[PDB]
Amino acid sequence: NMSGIALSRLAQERKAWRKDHPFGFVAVPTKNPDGTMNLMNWECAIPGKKGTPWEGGLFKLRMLFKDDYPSSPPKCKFEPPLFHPNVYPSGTVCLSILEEDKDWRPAITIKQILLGIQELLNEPNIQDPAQAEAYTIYCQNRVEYEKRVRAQAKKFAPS
Repeated sequence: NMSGIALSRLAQERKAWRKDHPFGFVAVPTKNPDGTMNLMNWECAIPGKKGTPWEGGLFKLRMLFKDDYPSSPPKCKFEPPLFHPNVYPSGTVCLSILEEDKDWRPAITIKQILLGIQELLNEPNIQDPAQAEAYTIYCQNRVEYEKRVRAQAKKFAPS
């Protein structure tokens, strides 16, 4: 419908992704009950970065687009929610590029988003806490922090 602009961009994104993407990353649209392809809801997976405490884990994330996309950024949500200073308890990611009033630009691609999030994993934004627990531990006890993360990466290790 009025979603023509969004769908059109979303199809370009899908196409470009298939064409080329980062190793280990996953990004695929969901299927409507009717076996059809729902371009407004993607299921993604981000691999923990090598040489970090996230290393080895495969973190599943859901990307939800609005009718006005790309005017607005998608909503990114970890399923299940991750322990991290910038991830709300709902699993929603707190990241400047994901905010219209902030750093979001219509030209930003899905790949960039995913890479941005991955990057965020090992480089928390202490200035913008989304959750009490992870933020406290991070500040109060780095050691315990990495410990929690490790256990986490381990819990989300792909077969």
